[PDB]
Amino acid sequence: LASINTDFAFSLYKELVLKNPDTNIVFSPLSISAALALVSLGAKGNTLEEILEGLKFNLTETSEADIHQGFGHLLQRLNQPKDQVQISTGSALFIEKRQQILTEFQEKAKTLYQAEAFTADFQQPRQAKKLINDYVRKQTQGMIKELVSDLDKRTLMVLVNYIYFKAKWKVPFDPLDTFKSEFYCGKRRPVIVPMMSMEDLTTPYFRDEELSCTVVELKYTGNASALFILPDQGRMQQVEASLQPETLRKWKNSLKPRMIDELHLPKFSISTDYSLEDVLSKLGIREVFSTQADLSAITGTKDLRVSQVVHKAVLDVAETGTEAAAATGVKFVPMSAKLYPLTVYFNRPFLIMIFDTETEIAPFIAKIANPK
Repeated sequence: LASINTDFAFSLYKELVLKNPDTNIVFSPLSISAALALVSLGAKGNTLEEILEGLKFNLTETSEADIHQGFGHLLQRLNQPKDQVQISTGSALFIEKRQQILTEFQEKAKTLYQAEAFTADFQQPRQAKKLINDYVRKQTQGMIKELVSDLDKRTLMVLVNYIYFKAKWKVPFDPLDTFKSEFYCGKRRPVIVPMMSMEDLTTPYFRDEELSCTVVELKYTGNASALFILPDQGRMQQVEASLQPETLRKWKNSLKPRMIDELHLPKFSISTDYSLEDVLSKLGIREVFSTQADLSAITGTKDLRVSQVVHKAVLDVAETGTEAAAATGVKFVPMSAKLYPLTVYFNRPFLIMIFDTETEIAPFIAKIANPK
């Protein structure tokens, strides 16, 4: 399941980069997969089959029922605060007023995914826009306030999906060590950003000479970790091309505790909005969006199809973990005698993957092209 989801993650990543070159990317392969699996609960025939296979499942080896129990158990576990890690996630369907939603589907949606399907009047855009955003504002207790822009009048169905998280570093950054540093973003003008830094960090490290990148794992205090991949100068495109579950397995097998004499990591809060129909079509999920959609297990008719899939991911990196630390005064920084210090400075584009350590599923995958 971890491997299936990771394969989906990297497939999606590549399609997203192709769409948006040289830009920050942040998404959840976990939450996106869960939202699409929620739709597959109401699908049948080739509509159903294409969703599950686009998610990288092999249906000769895996049951549709196991797929829903799989994401089901995981999501029931994750939004629950445990050891100071909270991965907050949710999905919802909004269906045009003309159509009825079957109680059977709604019961399964709540049971398996803690999700609901609501009626919306899309013929009145501002009203439907407000209904969706109000729901997500309530659900996230203010964390996401305006998930959706101007929706088309002809919308039959929008699938809505979000993720954000809170966690604390095993080794926090001292906010007094945060300083303004240049990030080499390849822009016309220099880009100066808040740079966190620490010294004498013992953390898992791997220098990958084949792929010309450095891999540093930073642990959170709970069952979670952040993997930071820094391609060598010039080597981002090649590292992006090499992303496959096998490469990730290699990195994870090859990590060893190392003493990093100085670490520089940008402090940032990046949120993204994706309308995912195009990239999902490129992954072979197509019928669900088409006139040939079978969503008869949602409506009891063949009139429904997914019009939009909206995904918002928020990733924060700061001194305490996801949360910024308050700073007072001025710190004296003495130069070390240290002769051949190991330094790792994330001041050019890098990639991040956040892992649930119990399963190795990645709630977040990101490329930080510019953290400003």
